[PDB]
Formats: sequence, C-alpha cells, structure tokens
Amino acid sequence: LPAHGCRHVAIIMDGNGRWAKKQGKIRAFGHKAGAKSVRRAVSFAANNGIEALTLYAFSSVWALDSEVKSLHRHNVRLRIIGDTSRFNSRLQERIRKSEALTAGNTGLTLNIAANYGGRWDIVQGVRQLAEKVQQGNLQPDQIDEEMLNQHVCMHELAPVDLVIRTGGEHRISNFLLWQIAYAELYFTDVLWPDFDEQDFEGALNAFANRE
Amino acid sequence: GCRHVAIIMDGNGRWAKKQGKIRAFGHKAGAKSVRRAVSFAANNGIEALTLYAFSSENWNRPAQEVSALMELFVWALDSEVKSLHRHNVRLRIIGDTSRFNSRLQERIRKSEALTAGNTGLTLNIAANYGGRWDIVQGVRQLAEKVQQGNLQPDQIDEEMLNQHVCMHELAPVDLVIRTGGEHRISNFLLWQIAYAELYFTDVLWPDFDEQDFEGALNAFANR
Repeated sequence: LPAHGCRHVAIIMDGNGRWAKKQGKIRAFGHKAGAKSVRRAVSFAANNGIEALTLYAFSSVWALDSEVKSLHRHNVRLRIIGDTSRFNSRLQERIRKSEALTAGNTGLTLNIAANYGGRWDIVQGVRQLAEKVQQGNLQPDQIDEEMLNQHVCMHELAPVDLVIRTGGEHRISNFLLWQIAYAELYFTDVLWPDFDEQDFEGALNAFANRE
Repeated sequence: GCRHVAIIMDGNGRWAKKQGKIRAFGHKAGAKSVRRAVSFAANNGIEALTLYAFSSENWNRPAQEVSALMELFVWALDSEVKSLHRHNVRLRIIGDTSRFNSRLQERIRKSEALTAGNTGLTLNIAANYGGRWDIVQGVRQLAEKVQQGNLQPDQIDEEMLNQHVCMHELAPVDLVIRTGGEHRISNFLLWQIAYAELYFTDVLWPDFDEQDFEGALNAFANR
C-alpha cells in the first residue's frame, strides 16, 4: 500500500472549454490541452503506485485507437465503462480489441467512462439481478448490498478512495454514485488542462491527511 | 430556487468535546440546531429538508448499536410532532426502522399520518438510513415484481427505479450540506444526489446557524 493510502482515484475532468476561452481560443484547443493533461495524469498515477484511475470527461472516443499503443507500452490495462451498446458494431470491435490487447498488463488499470452515468450503471446491475430472478436462480430476499455491489462497474477493483473534480463546480453530475458512498471528494478550481503532477500530489496528500 | 436541501448533520460529538462536556450535551445542542434549521427552512420557502442523523464517530460501531442510537434520536422527536403539525410541516422518517421496537414504529406511523395532509415544508428525518440500503430496498421490490411475472427485466429503467427509491414524490435534491469538516457522502443519499450542489463546511452541527444556512443557499445561487 502506498504512503498516500490511495488505491483508486476517479476524476471529473472539467474546465477544458473555460481554459480555451481564457486564451481567446475555441473549445477544440481546450480539448487538445485536456488530452495532454490526461496523458500526464495517467503517467503520474502509473508512477505513484495507484492501482486504478477512472476518468470522466464532463461536457459542460476515436482517440482510443490513437493512444492505445502508448498505454500498452506503459503497462496500462485499459477498460471502457459505460453504455457502449449504441456505438456501431465497428467501434464496439475497436474498443474490444484495445481492451483485449492490454488486458494482460500489470500496471495501472485505466477506466475511461464513455456514455457512462452512475444511475445507468446501477440500473444495468439491477437488470442482471432481475434476469437471474426470472430464470429462477435468485430469490429477491437474497438480494443485499454486497450482491448488487458485485454487479456494478468496477466491482472487482479496489473501491474508489478519492474523487477529484477540477474546474470549480461542486457536483458529481451523475458520474459514479453507488461506488462513491465512502470516497473522499476533492474539488479544485484548477481547470483540467492546467491540473498537473503537483496538483495530483496535492489531492493525494490531502486524502492521506484526511483519512 | 433551492427547493430541497439535505444535510449531513455531523459534529455533535466533536462539539461536546470542544465544550469540555460529555457526548449527551452535544446530542442536546444538535437537537436545538435541528429546531433552528427546520424553522429557517420553513421561513425561507424551502419545499423539503432532509436531515441525516449521523456522526462520523459511529464508523467503528456494530449495526445493532447504531440502530439503538437511532431509536433514541427518533424518540426525542416524538415531543416535537405537535408543534410541527401546527406549523403545517409534513414529517416523514426515511430509513430502515423494521427492527425498531414496535411501539416506536407505531408512533412513527401515527406522526406521519397526522401530518401527511400538511402542505408546508416536508421534513424527512433519515434514521438508520443508508443510500445503498435505499437503492437495494427498491431493487428488492422490482425483483418481487419480476418473480411474480408482472415485470420484464428489460423494462427496468432509471424512471422505474426512481419510483421505488425514497423521496421520489418530492422535488429533486438541489443542495447537500455536510457540517463538521469531512468531505464525504458517507452513504447518505446516492441515487438522489446525481445532480445536487455539494457544500462542505467545517462548522460543527450544533453551531450551524441561520447565517451558515444562508451561506450554503448562496453557494447554490452562484453556481
């Protein structure tokens, strides 16, 4: 266990539009600078002994194929969480191949939320339980919190210890809900493209000091 | 327009210790702070106030001990019901009261029925409540409907689950305040907080007053 105590960090990456606007640039430049900040955060987490990093791009992707070889070379295990059923069967395959490629990697596990909502996630788990009920396999009175826990996204990874939201808003915006029942919540006014290794270190040391 | 505010009322024990007093003194001051916050919300046109009976000192206690403390908390509210009712407040207890003693369960049901027709502030007191428990109680209901053959698994959506979790008749929660300095939800509302403003203050619950409540309402109006 590392000294900061944090096994799984989730981040609501907000502020790319506002970063671009401050500069008199269009939103697209913010999104490019935001991508650079993702690579930097991924590297920092891989180098500071974090088990899992889960990222939500908050709007206030086809990059996958462009970054996946780099992730694989950093020993990152990639996973997409979210409702990917309505992506075309072709995008679903390129997502599946990126997951398959990095599934044996032993470093950071990187979860990227894509068409994700915390309410959706709970409902999908409830549907898996209801199917087991309707098959006659599961009794309703056997359903408890631990059972539903074992049906939500990321249930097999360490619980989320710390949620960081950049960009100044103080809301979860239907990112993780069930999973953040006991997480430390850390809100910073730093905009996502500016959020660097020292800012990440600050959030981890804040978690260590407050835990 | 903050229509529904929820508050994690932490800090009563820490407050008593700073005052050089035993835990009970902090419970009593916490309860005074409840009366003041309910009054403030009713005077400021808030539609619904949801209060979570909570102490971080309880993290390291068995479920049965915690439930016992929650029965005491709810008993203490029994003497306040007549005045709430006169003030047109609708009182509801949310949470797992199934193993409360039967006389207290009957009093809870009586106080809820007495005030259920009231059209002023709705005051929810979350006793022996957890956000995961709340969701699972709603999931168990849907699972019974499936087993009975009255519901298809693929019919279950967010709207449907929403209708089976606490408070689905009231305005969405706009604002969650947590006093006492910790920055966590601690398994209060989960489903219902998806889009709420979260406001954390280091003020301990017994000290949280009308100016503090207005500060939180300002955070929300700005954001």
